[PDB]
Amino acid sequence: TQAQRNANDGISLAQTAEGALGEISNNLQRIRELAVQASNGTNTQTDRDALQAEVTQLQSEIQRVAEQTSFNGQKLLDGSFNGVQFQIGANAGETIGVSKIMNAQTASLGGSLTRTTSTIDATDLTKYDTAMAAGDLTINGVDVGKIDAASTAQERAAQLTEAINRVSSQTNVGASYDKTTGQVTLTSNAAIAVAGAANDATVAGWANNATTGTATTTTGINSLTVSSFTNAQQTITQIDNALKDINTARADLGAVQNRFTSTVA
Repeated sequence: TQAQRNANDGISLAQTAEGALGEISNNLQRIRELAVQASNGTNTQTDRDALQAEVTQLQSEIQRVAEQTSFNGQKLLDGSFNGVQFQIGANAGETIGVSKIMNAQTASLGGSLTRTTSTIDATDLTKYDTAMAAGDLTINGVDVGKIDAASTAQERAAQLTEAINRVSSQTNVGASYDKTTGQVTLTSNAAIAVAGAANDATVAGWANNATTGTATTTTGINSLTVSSFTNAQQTITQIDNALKDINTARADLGAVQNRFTSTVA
């Protein structure tokens, strides 16, 4: 009958959303495994960079499923799906519906996070070639050790990222160097305490300051990285929140599917 055909479509739409959410969830699990790997402190910066490469392709796959998943031309997983009703009964207004579906876009997954971040431009490292010795920069009281004496600002930015990230898992401060913006960002769950013998942001990126960083709030997994131990630990936490959301979106889609199947029958 027509009611039956209406409700079957409600079924296929639910099944379509639920499948695509399962896809997203499996890619989230893959990112999470990569973040666990990135939280192996023996990793080099270059190791974490290659992990991040994989992380961004997985993020790219989640984002396209989130933005493309559709049923008969309605996007299901981009936040635009506010629910739909289907005429089932003998009179008008006798409907069953599918409820609204979560925004599964990477800018949304996992909800919100506030952390401390401090960002510098590599441009500002105008003494990239004043060598740093052991004790010149400390992060939360932890010596990041000696650094040669660099040849481009960029190189000092990369050396700093590396130095800092070697002690990341002890200081709870991790660095992330974006070669697109030319920026190195420190992130932490608290103020970053910068000290040492150099006291020159022009050599060491950051000058002495017990309260380095600004509290910053993000939503989703798309600004998160596995560039350091600290970054990766944020990534795991954020992804556990996303997985919890998807788990309940899919239970809910399971339920409505059941309800429609029982209605048709």
